[PDB]
Amino acid sequence: GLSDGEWQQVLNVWGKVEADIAGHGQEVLIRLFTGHPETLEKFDKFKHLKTEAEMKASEDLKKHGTVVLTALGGILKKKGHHEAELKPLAQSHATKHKIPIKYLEFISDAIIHVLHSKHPGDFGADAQGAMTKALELFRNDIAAKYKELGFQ
Ligand code: HEM
Repeated sequence: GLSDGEWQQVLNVWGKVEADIAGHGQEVLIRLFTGHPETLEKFDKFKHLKTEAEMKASEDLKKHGTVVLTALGGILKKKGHHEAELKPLAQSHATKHKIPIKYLEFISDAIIHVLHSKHPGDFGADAQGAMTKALELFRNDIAAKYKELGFQ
């Protein structure tokens, strides 16, 4: 649960992502895959990528980065009222993609990392705190649906 002050910070930070959604999306996925190579194995269409150069040169990775961040952004803009938006994602990720919640933790931290990297000195403590809380909320609501499904 975030205050309106914190949501305002979240959506302000998100304005940065939206000025270049593909670049941000790409770098988030690269940070995930290089930081936690086991995550790469969940994507049959990215598992072929072995090097970060190949990742960087992949237009399809950028495209998926756009899909992922577009979805997260739509969820963030709901300011916590995202049951309708989140439920199909939780279901697809638990039942089809089989993504354990740990990996959602991974990508959460990766987003924080990328924002600092692309906006050094421009991602303040208050903004990081708000964004972190937002991603925790997201994760926690997914986790609840995972439990429902008995998914580990
Ligand atoms: C902020 C977190 C995430 C968001 C917003 C998100 C969103 C999405 C969306 C919208 C899709 C396409 C629709 C669907 O299949 O449901 C998708 C597909 C997929 N996602 Fe996620 N995702 C997230 C995190 C992750 C993570 C951390 C992993 C794995 C480590 C992952 C693995 C996959 C896979 C394997 C697909 C199918 C890709 C394909 O074959 O086209 N997702 N995701």
